[PDB]
Amino acid sequence: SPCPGACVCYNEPKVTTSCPQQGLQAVPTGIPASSQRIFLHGNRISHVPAASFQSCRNLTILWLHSNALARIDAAAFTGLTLLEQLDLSDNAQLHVVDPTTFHGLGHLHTLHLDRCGLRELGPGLFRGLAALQYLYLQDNNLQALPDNTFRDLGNLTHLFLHGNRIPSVPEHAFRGLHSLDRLLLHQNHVARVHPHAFRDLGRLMTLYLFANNLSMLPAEVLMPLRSLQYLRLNDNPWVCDCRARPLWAWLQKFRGSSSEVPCNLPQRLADRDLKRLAASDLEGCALPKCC
Ligand SMILES: *[C@@H]1O[C@H](CO)[C@@H](O)[C@H](O)[C@H]1NC(C)=O
Ligand SMILES: *[C@@H]1O[C@H](CO)[C@@H](O)[C@H](O)[C@H]1NC(C)=O
Ligand SMILES: *[C@@H]1O[C@H](CO)[C@@H](O)[C@H](O)[C@H]1NC(C)=O
Ligand SMILES: [Cl-]
Ligand SMILES: [Cl-]
Repeated sequence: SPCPGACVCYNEPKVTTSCPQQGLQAVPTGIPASSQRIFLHGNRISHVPAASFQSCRNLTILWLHSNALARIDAAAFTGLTLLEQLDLSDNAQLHVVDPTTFHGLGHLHTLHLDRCGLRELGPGLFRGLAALQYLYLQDNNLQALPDNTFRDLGNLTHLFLHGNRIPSVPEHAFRGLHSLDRLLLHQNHVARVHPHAFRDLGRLMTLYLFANNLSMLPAEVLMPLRSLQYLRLNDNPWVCDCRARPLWAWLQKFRGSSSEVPCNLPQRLADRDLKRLAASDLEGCALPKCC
């Protein structure tokens, strides 16, 4: 009932404890348990100990973005069964989130983890988040996209993975993402995508793969994308020879909107758009399956 010194407390529209840009070193004590929204963004909170908000059982929105988060306890968010929105973004030194941290958050809808310097996504990190719809993981330091990382995210519609260093996409990286509408994998180091990586992405409408390291792409990887409407493949070292014929054939039938597919090789077809090429331009080689 009394508001912490660095905070503003009001009841409408939701019970809110707001303490942004107050130079707070840690989570302020005495936050009203009736709080539905807590805003602690813009401080210098470095650690989030266990049960830091356990008394706030009605908490649905928690902002911790733009702090100095270096360590989050695995039980930091226990008791927050009604939490819908969690923001931990803009904490470039966070590096690693404990795989148990998000467990039990069955009402979570949006999870902001953009710019957190995340080195990896540990096993079971997004386990049981069946209500999650928006997952922000851009501008981190990811080096892998392990199988079944998002297996339980059946309600996920937006997945942001751009601005990382993911080298490849394995077969079961995106298994279970039946509701996925937009998938942003641009500005990574993707050198190869498994032929069946997008098997469950039949409702996907937007796929960004530009600014990667793709020289070739099996046409079978695009086949499950029945609902695709937007595709970006530019800024990739595409090799426009015989190996590009399957991808070429698919692009000729694609009724959606695709970007340029710039040929890096051969020298003759440099920066020509692959989809705008004739079939005759795609003969001969320039190790692949057709040479
Ligand atoms: C949560 O909200 C309900 C309904 O308004 C209320 O009865 C309960 O006391 C609240 N919990 C806390 C910890 O304030
Ligand atoms: C997924 O969303 C739909 C509607 O948006 C909802 O009816 C359903 O309960 C959600 N699934 C889960 C597991 O929360
Ligand atoms: C693309 O990936 C290959 C390995 O598959 C690697 O040798 C090459 O350096 C990468 N290119 C860039 C620009 O990183
Ligand atoms: Cl400080
Ligand atoms: Cl399945």
